[PDB]
Amino acid sequence: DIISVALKRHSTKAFDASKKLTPEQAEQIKTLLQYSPSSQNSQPWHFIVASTEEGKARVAKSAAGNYVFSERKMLDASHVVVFCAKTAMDDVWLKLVVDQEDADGRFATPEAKAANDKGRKFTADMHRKDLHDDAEWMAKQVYLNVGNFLLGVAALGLDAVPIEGFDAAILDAEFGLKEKGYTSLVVVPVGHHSVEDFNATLPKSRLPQNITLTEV
Amino acid sequence: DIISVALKRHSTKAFDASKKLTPEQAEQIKTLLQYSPSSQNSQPWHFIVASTEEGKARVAKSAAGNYVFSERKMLDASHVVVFCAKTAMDDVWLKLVVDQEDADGRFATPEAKAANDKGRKFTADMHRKDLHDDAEWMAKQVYLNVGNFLLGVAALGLDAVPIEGFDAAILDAEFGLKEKGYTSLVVVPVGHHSVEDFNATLPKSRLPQNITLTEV
Ligand SMILES: Cc1cc2nc3c(=O)[nH]c(=O)nc-3n(C[C@H](O)[C@H](O)[C@H](O)COP(=O)(O)O)c2cc1C
Ligand SMILES: Cc1cc2nc3c(=O)[nH]c(=O)nc-3n(C[C@H](O)[C@H](O)[C@H](O)COP(=O)(O)O)c2cc1C
Repeated sequence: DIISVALKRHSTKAFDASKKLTPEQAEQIKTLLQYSPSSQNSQPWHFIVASTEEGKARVAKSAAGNYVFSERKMLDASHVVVFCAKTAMDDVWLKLVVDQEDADGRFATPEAKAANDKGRKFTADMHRKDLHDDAEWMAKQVYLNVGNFLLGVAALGLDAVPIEGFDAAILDAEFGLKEKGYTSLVVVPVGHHSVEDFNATLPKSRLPQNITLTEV
Repeated sequence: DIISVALKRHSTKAFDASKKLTPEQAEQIKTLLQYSPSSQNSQPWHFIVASTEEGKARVAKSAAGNYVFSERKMLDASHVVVFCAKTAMDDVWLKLVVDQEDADGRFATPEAKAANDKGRKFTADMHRKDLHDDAEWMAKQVYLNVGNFLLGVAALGLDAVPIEGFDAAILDAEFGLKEKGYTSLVVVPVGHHSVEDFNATLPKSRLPQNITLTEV
């Protein structure tokens, strides 16, 4: 029951480092990252999946200064996903996407492929050339991916925590992201919570719908 | 299982106007909106859930003329959700959130409540004063909610499509959002697809993980 999943999931504050994802689960989480929807299927993202001691430690360099409380979550979880956005939308990426759709069998005719490409270029250009908000627009798609991911990992019976509390400059530098064309946005440790996870037992809290939700 | 859901769900291109959500389903989609996570539990959002014909017509006004194909989808779906972000994170809202957390029993002591409020204020202030990205930060939380929602509604057996193809200035004006401190970001019609939904039977397409995903 997905509503049950949504109501029971929580942000894990402490992970049991001994409780790893199964091999299948580790593939499932990668599938969830890949299959998120995004505007124009633009998929403007890269993921770093850290599963080794060394790899997790590299990500954990970002939990410095104001962000030290994030460090243990990054080290102790089984798998840690760094969600990254492209820093600019380029035509090469646009072509990549449409060619992949063609390879996958989405276009019956050259005309259909060309109309798809034109539409995607129009939208991408509106953001980059006119609104000058392509970096934000791409970042929004990445956050959508995060939302899909958190629900999906809960539905697999896995714990996770989304983290904005990290130093993206440190994380980008550690992985050479800027030169590759990406920037780190959200870190999501995934695994199984320990008995020290005080948030596992605390009540969920949300604003009432009478504040947030209008029916018409 | 949730991976089946992720692999089978799609953006619906055409809705069967006769197929309405059940009352239970209409409550469930509200539950999904409310229970999404967000940075600091800041919940910087408002939802407009249009289920009457008049209501849906008000939302569909935003697509008139320039977003014709969008317009039809918003009219035909059972329930149409407008995802809105706050335009500023005011201290009233910060207090609302922490007081709600208190009401729900998340704090053992006044000290714990005060530390929570201080933390949230610090984050909000960093975005507003230093990063100059508070509107974007809130908008990102709203996109995360959308991601959660799309997977959740698919897992309920419902069809949907996320839509950026609408005129947010028009939608904002129609509902007086600017003065209320909100702006429209994404519209999500929800219901059941019709036989005209050509996308229901097309293969999904995503870039290969060898492009988008690095393991370490
Ligand atoms: C984008 C995002 C960033 C977050 N950053 C952090 C963080 O740095 N550290 C942390 O412990 N919790 C973090 N949280 C967890 C939130 O506090 C949490 O989602 C919210 O209080 C709702 O509780 P729940 O996730 O248990 O439903 C983050 C949440 C989101 C969605
Ligand atoms: C934020 C967002 C905005 C979108 N806007 C539109 C839109 O205005 N019209 C439309 O037909 N599809 C829209 N799409 C659907 C995407 O094209 C679709 O998600 C993508 O091609 C992946 O296909 P799937 O959703 O079937 O998995 C949007 C998707 C997202 C995530």
